[PDB]
Amino acid sequence: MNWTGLYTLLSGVNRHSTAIGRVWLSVIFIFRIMVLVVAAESVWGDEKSSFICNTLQPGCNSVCYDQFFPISHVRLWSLQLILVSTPALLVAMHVAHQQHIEKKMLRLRHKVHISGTLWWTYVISVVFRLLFEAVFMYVFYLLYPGYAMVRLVKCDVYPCPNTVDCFVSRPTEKTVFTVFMLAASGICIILNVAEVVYLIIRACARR
Amino acid sequence: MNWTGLYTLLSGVNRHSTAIGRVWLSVIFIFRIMVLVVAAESVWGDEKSSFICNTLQPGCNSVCYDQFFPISHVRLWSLQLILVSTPALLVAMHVAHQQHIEKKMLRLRHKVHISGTLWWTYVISVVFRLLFEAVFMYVFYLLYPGYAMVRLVKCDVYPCPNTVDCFVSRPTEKTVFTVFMLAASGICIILNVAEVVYLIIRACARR
Amino acid sequence: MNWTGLYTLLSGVNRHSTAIGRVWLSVIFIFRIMVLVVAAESVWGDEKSSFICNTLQPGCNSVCYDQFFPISHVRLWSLQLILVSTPALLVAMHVAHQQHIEKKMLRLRHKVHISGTLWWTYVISVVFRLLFEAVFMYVFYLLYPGYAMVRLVKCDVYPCPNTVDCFVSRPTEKTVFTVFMLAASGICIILNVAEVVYLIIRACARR
Amino acid sequence: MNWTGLYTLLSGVNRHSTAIGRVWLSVIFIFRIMVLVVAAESVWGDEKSSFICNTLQPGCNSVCYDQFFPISHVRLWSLQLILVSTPALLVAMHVAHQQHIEKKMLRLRHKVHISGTLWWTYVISVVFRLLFEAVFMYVFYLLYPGYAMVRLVKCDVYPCPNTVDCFVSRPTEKTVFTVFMLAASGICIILNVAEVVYLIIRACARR
Amino acid sequence: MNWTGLYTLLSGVNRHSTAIGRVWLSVIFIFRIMVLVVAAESVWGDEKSSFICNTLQPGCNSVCYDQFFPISHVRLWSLQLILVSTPALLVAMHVAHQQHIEKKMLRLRHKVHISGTLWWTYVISVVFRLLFEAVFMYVFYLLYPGYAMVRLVKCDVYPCPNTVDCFVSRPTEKTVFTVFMLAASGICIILNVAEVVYLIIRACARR
Amino acid sequence: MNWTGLYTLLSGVNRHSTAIGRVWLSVIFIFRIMVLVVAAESVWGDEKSSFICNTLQPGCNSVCYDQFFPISHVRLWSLQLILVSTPALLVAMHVAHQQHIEKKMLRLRHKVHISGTLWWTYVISVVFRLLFEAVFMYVFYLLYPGYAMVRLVKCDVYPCPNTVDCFVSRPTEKTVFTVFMLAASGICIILNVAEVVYLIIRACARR
Ligand SMILES: CC(C)CCC[C@@H](C)[C@H]1CC[C@H]2[C@@H]3CC=C4C[C@@H](O)CC[C@]4(C)[C@H]3CC[C@]12C
Ligand SMILES: CC(C)CCC[C@@H](C)[C@H]1CC[C@H]2[C@@H]3CC=C4C[C@@H](O)CC[C@]4(C)[C@H]3CC[C@]12C
Ligand SMILES: CC(C)CCC[C@@H](C)[C@H]1CC[C@H]2[C@@H]3CC=C4C[C@@H](O)CC[C@]4(C)[C@H]3CC[C@]12C
Ligand SMILES: CC(C)CCC[C@@H](C)[C@H]1CC[C@H]2[C@@H]3CC=C4C[C@@H](O)CC[C@]4(C)[C@H]3CC[C@]12C
Ligand SMILES: CC(C)CCC[C@@H](C)[C@H]1CC[C@H]2[C@@H]3CC=C4C[C@@H](O)CC[C@]4(C)[C@H]3CC[C@]12C
Ligand SMILES: CC(C)CCC[C@@H](C)[C@H]1CC[C@H]2[C@@H]3CC=C4C[C@@H](O)CC[C@]4(C)[C@H]3CC[C@]12C
Repeated sequence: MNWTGLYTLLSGVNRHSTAIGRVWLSVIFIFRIMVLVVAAESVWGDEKSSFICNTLQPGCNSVCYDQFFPISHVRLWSLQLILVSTPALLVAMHVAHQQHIEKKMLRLRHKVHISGTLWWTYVISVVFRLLFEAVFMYVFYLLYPGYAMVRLVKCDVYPCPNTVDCFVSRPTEKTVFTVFMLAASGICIILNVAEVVYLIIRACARR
Repeated sequence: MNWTGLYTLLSGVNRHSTAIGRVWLSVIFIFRIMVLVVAAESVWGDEKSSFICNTLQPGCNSVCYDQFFPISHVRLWSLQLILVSTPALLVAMHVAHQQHIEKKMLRLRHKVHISGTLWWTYVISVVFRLLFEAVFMYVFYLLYPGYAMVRLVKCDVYPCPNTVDCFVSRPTEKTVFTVFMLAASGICIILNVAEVVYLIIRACARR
Repeated sequence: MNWTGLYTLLSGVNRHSTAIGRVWLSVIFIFRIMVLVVAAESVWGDEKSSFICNTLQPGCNSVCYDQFFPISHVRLWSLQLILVSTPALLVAMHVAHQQHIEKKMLRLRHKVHISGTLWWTYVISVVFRLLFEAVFMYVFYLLYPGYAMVRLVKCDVYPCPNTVDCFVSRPTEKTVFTVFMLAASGICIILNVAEVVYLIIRACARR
Repeated sequence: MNWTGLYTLLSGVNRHSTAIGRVWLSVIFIFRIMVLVVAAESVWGDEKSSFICNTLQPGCNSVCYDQFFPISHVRLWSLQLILVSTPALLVAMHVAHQQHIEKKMLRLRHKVHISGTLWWTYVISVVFRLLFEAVFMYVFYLLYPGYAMVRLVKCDVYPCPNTVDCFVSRPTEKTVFTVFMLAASGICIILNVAEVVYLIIRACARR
Repeated sequence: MNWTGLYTLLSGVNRHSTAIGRVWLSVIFIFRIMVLVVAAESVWGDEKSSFICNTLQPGCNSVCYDQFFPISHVRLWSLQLILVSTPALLVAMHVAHQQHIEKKMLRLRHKVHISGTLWWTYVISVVFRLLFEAVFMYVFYLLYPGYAMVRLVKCDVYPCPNTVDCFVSRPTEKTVFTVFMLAASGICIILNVAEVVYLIIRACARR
Repeated sequence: MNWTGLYTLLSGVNRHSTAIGRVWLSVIFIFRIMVLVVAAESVWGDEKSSFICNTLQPGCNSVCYDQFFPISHVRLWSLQLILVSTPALLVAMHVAHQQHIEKKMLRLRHKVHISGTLWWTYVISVVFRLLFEAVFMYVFYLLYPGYAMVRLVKCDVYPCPNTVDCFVSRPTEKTVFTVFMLAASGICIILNVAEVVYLIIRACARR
């Protein structure tokens, strides 16, 4: 893996993307992937043996975990990663498609129109990224208000004969990784905002 | 991995495929693969320890799960993924075969016939994709009517001494991933419909 | 991975192989590998915790499973996959060897003899594939008469104090994958038959 | 993997980095990654079955481990690895970005300014690495004062009916790997200090 | 992976190796690796839960398994694979070393001596392979006289209070894979014998 | 993977290394890596369920294992592998660095000095390898005097109510792999000694 090719792959071979979206948010993307890989590997390993409920009747532990964790933190971040990777995947496919069409048309001004539609597609791609990041911020906030994961919980569900206390295995560890995910996502959000406004002022300065 | 080569691999080196089948449905295919990988990795992990039945006599839990889940969601999606990947795999092999035959014949108009049969093969390839997607829609509908997975079930099978209640571990989580699969498959269906009608009107406009 | 190189690898760089053996049976081979990978990954996972026997005395479950499943379905398919991959592996090594010998001899008609022996080697390679496929059809038939895997079994072995009932975890799921394996193998068989007769009529038409 | 390309990837294609930061601290980085991989693979495997508490009431073992190990050693080292990898990742993206901008501008003195800003960015990159390493030194010190991991601990938490004794599985083994991590991090720190002072005296000698 | 390069890698870039050692025994080597991978993956999985002893006192099962299986079948085959791979690894390094020395000397008859010593090194390489294969045949014979693995065993060791009966999980399955290993190793042996005699008669015909 | 490039990677692109250090000890290094991979994969799998103690009170088994196995055999070999890989890693980085410096200086006798310092660096690299190998020989000797691993042990630690007997799962198997590691390390030691004396007599013959 060479750095020039790796940067070429991460940048989505887009010429309209400036330094922020090809360097800093690319680094943020790689950092968030690495943290997610570590979290899935070790911290959130199977995420069920971590959650123990002080009970002997079967099924109470699973239903209590489901009630208090409707969507797991690591897999919510994985879905967030995929949903924010989709716009970059799409726009990279767009510029690659124009490369293929232009290469085909070479054997057989249009270039100005191609540049304009590529710019517009990239802009809405960043907008969709920002919207997806904001939606996952609100989803994470409503599911888990406190940034730090709760250590001990009280649950009383139908299979459970009475109210019981359940323990989260690594509330502090999962809190640290949650903080890194929240910080990385917030940085990605503000980088998207900077990208959007920077492109707008470039277009306004053009005219 | 470069974007030009990756697009070349995903497009199936087909010249008759237009923008929809080389860009948007390609992105949908990648998105569905990523969601399926996440679902198999974490949400549907072994899918048996997830399903607990409130009983002590052995064998009741397994048979109750088999009755209520004849085919697991994630592996049904995996079979759907393979069956819809097969037409693209086949047509890509077709155009590659014509490339090899034409390259062999170069050393030793036919090209018009090759283009015509490639167009027809690609059309029936998209038709077979659409039929496979529709069949899996009907199969998923009959096996699981409600889009949201049922949380708690009542089963009474021969090994079970009496009727017992069984709990699905993550009904909400599996519901979310089921919604994404249904939405992605529906998008793939309508993209196939658009591809079919677009090619038909192109051929009609040719004549 | 480019399509031209991937087709080149799958075709076994053989010029005497026609469209069937380089395109359709190649797709069938890939499809059977993918289904086998999925079956080993999830459906047949460790294939022992799937088989539960209603007993408490140790060793009865394992011996009952061994009696009713002398050779597991997925690993029987894996051995079938290897034994049918061996002829293609061998003939590809043959044509590669002739490439190396001809390249060595270039530095220092024989080509007609090389083409003839390559044709004969490829023919017996397809014949050996067809025989191996037929043998595994008969082996699978004798070991498992019904295509659908039995759901519940009755076993009485020496460690078992008396006759006990054992449950197969996913008889319907394993039935579906068995159907796909049987269909894929049958398609591979008839494709081999078509390849053999097609080459014979080509040679007869030559003379 | 060739040595020239691997060195090119590790050096971050930076011309202002001298021998220390491209050779010795690169080797230290690889060594720390390998030790971390081994520690996560085997020594710190799931790090929970390692920690056993002499009790039968559920939840006491997990909460006692959380209290005595707020952040696990291996994952703290993983976060340290990522946080010290981020500056090198960033500065490599910076020099790659200038390569792309200069290549784009070639088709259409600035080079002196580019060299100056690259030097400044690399300097603050090493400074941020040194600060991150020092912060993790202080974090590791406060969380775990003694370099050798404690073998046996006494915990008394609310779920635990009374004070109980818990055993760390491999205190000596984890001590050895902790010593290697501390030594490697300290070497990385002093290498960063040498890099900083060496660049400063180079700039002073320039003027 | 192209066939020409894969054959080049498997042949050990040796010009003195004829068709048998570059084609058939190469295929046998690949086949034995694939069977070993399958055996380690599934048939011999952890090979301890497979061996159950009808007892409750701990430690009797492990010591009984150790007595009746001093060296496991799959790992004995793995050691056999490595010990027979070592001569090919060594001789390939030899011919590569002569390539490097000749390339270095080009910048600055010896070639006849290089060819002669390469031939001798390859001959003793095949001899060492044959000896290693024969040794593992005798080792496997003495450890396990019968080719078919024993199904049920009687053991009485110090931890065991009295004589107990232990069950091998898959005696028939492990028998089938043992038969394939024995057949593949025997084929490799006779191929080595053919290689040795063929090279000898070539050298005698030269003089 | 081609043989020329693989040899180039293993040799550390060093011109002062003769046949022993580029061929035989390279093969020994690969052999030791393969044996270590097999040992970690299967023989030493998690190395805790292998060690069973005849007791019911929790924590006695873990502390008894820690006392009798302060450092596990496989991970001690892994640390030995890394510590002997470090000098080759370092010297390969050295020669690569001189390649980069010379390439940079080409655009802008020194070569004799570069060759001399490369020779000295390689010599001390082999010396450090030999010292590390000898240290691990002494460490392994003091931790485990007998080459064959002990089968049964007697331990009496504070958590254990009284003296108890513990069983090592595979003393014979681990003995065989220990013998291979000891033989491979000893061969690597004597190869280092031969390398050192050979280089010394070359330098003396030069002057
Ligand atoms: C603005 C920045 C962050 C854009 C970064 C682009 C990201 C989203 C792109 C760059 C490289 C891409 C990867 C390239 C190749 C593959 C292989 C495919 O089989 C699965 C998807 C996967 C793994 C892609 C996922 C999306 C990806 C990671
Ligand atoms: C219209 C769009 C979605 C077509 C996309 C083409 C898809 C179906 C094609 C593109 C690349 C293909 C992959 C290319 C190579 C391999 C390796 C082979 O050993 C298994 C199949 C596998 C993994 C192929 C599966 C089918 C595949 C994913
Ligand atoms: C007629 C058609 C189906 C022929 C298809 C050829 C098949 C049998 C060939 C094509 C590519 C081959 C693979 C190419 C490379 C390797 C790597 C080697 O280390 C193990 C075997 C393995 C994985 C081969 C197995 C056989 C293989 C899959
Ligand atoms: C001064 C020295 C230590 C600098 C060494 C540079 C390090 C920090 C650089 C060199 C190569 C880089 C790797 C190159 C490619 C990838 C793939 C990406 O998908 C995840 C990050 C990852 C794995 C990078 C992490 C950072 C990395 C390891
Ligand atoms: C006569 C025939 C069978 C010779 C076949 C040569 C065999 C023994 C050679 C060919 C390719 C070789 C492999 C090439 C590269 C590597 C990578 C290295 O990091 C571990 C060893 C390993 C995996 C080699 C093992 C030996 C090997 C498999
Ligand atoms: C004298 C002989 C034995 C020298 C052999 C050189 C050995 C020590 C060298 C040759 C190739 C090297 C590997 C090349 C690339 C990488 C990738 C990196 O991310 C981790 C280290 C790792 C895996 C290296 C470890 C050291 C290594 C194995």
